[PDB]
Amino acid sequence: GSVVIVGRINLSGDTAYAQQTRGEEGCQETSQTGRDKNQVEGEVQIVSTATQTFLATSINGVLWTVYHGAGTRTIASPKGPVTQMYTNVDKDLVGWQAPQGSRSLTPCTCGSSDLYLVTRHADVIPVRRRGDSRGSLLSPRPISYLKGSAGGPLLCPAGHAVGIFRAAVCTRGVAKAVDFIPVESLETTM
Ligand SMILES: CCc1nc2ccc(OC)cc2nc1O[C@@H]1C[C@@H](C(=O)N[C@]2(C(=O)NS(=O)(=O)C3CC3)C[C@H]2CC)N(C(=O)[C@@H](NC(=O)OC(C)(C)C)C(C)(C)C)C1
Ligand SMILES: [Zn+2]
Repeated sequence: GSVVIVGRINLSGDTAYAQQTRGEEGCQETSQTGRDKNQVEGEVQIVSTATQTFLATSINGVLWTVYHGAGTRTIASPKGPVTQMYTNVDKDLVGWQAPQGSRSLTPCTCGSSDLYLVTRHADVIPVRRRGDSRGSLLSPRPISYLKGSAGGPLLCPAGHAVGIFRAAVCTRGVAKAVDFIPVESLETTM
């Protein structure tokens, strides 16, 4: 089936919170047909397949997510399934054209290393950048807390996109750091 948008992380106000826009039955139906007529809003979408759920983030007019979540699948849209515009298994990255109604993040040009990871539960987690594709959690969390947030963004203090969350760096079940696709690699892929 297609990947289906089932909610979003609302970042528009003073408070970050998840919203569900489609339940599991409707999601299952929409995945089979590839036809999704629901209104899309925001920069960070919660998405699902038949078997998994994760995030997808709009940057530069593309809705980006991880290959390990989406594989080569289409995404459901008001006019039927939409094929990926980008697929890179080596970077664990896919992208589709961004849905009408979505808002896109701007790629960061700040050169700053104080970042913020947004999870599928609308937790905003500070992250110190530690390399091109790594950042440390200021406060370590069990894996559980981050599971299902691949595809979500790392943002700079100004709200620009710095990367897409890919993997957790763990020791005995605790995530001390994160691995992400840097926005420059998105821009190159482009
Ligand atoms: C580089 C990662 C990767 N690349 C892939 C490329 C292609 C591919 O093709 C099949 C598979 C890949 N798998 C991948 O990793 C897989 C997928 C990915 C994962 O689960 N991603 C998350 C997460 O939340 N995932 S998620 O729950 O949302 C899942 C629904 C998407 C964000 C994590 C939250 C806990 N993985 C790790 O994070 C592992 N850690 C990892 O390998 O650490 C390294 C890279 C530092 C060694 C865990 C599970 C031990 C924590 C293993
Ligand atoms: Zn920035």
